[PDB]
Amino acid sequence: IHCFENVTSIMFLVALSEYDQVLENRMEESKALFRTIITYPWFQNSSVILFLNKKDLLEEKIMYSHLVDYFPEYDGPAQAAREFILKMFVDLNPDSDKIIYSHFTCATDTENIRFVFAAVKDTILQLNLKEYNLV
Repeated sequence: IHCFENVTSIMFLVALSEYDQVLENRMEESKALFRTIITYPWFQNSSVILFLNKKDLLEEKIMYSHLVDYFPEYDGPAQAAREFILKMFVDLNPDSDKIIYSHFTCATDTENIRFVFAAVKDTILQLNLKEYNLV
């Protein structure tokens, strides 16, 4: 009964650090069931926007379980894991009729009394420290 002609926006959450629990490569199964949605006949629209949360589960799930444990494609020199998840999810639609907007909802994204600005301030502190060298 969920009938509506124009859509132009639907929002499903694609989890970012849930790529290890299958008995076969459940993240590849999710990315393969990504194909029957955004290239469907009456789901054909302007664009679709996908939210990838749990970004702070990256450093706590990339060390003991590296990204190549189930995906034999990642060959980068870590944010490269989530960038590779984004690339493997955006290289699915074989048409530029649907531009894909990708948003990485972090966990520090519900309170902004300079809080994300404080993380930026610590990052400028580290990136200003690393400019120095043993002269």
